[PDB]
Amino acid sequence: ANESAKDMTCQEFIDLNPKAMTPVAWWMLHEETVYKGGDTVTLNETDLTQIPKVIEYCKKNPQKNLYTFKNQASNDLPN
Amino acid sequence: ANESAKDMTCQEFIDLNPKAMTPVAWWMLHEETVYKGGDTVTLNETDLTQIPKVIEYCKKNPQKNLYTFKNQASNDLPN
Repeated sequence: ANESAKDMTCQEFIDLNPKAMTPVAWWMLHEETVYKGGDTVTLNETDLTQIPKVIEYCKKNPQKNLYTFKNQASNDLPN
Repeated sequence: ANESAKDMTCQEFIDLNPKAMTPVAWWMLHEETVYKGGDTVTLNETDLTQIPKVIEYCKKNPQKNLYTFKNQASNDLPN
C-alpha cells in the first residue's frame, strides 16, 4: 500500500484506470481537505471545468508531478 | 475518461495502482454526495481503520462491486 497518489507522475496518471482517475482528480484538486467556510463539498462549476484540465495538463506535460496541479486551482474554499 | 469508479469490480480494484487505490478507498467510504452539518470528511480514525479493511474485503470477495463496501459503513456524518 501507499505507492503515493501525491507522487504519481503525469505519465503514470494518464496510464492508471479511467474508473479511478475521477476520485484521484478531486483528491488532488481539493488536496485531501477537511473543507472550510461550510460543508458544501459538492462539485462547483470551476471544479467541473478543472476535472478535464488536470488530465489534459498531464498528457501535455508527462514529466510533472500529479499534485502540483493544485497550485493553479481556486475551487471555492476560503483562506 | 468516464469509466465507472462506482462499478469497478473487486478483481479490477485489487489490480488498479496502489497510488490511486487510496483516493478510491476514501471516495467509496464518502460518496460524491454533500455533507450533513459537520467536518468529518477528513481521514478520521474510523476511515483510517476502514481503508485497509475494504481492500481486504475485495481480495477475499473478488466478485463484489467496490462501492457495495459503502453500505456497511455509517461514517459519512458527524458524531
